[PDB]
Amino acid sequence: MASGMGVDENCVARFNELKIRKTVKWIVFKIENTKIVVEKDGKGNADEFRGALPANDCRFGVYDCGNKIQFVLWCPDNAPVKPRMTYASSKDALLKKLDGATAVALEAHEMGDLAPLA
Repeated sequence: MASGMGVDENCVARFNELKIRKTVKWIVFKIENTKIVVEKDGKGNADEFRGALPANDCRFGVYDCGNKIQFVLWCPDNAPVKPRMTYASSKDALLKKLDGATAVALEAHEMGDLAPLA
């Protein structure tokens, strides 16, 4: 839950999901206690990404932007101390696993984040 995360085979499923479609696979990967896994995957667009991302917990999603992979996550108001902390020192692993995932990512907790849903 801090540095040297656990890169699981799922960590790749995300990249292989947006790469195979290159259109929009909206893959939501959730990092567990010293491990990585995927929760969502199978096309859906912001429509599902905005109606799937739980507000009780934090979750990041990848989306082939053509050049880079801008993935943003919202901090849960139920207990951010968990994710806000883990995802903090864990972002490295993910940022490393991804392909071309620049620092354009965003991390903010607000209802307006899923309001426009793109």
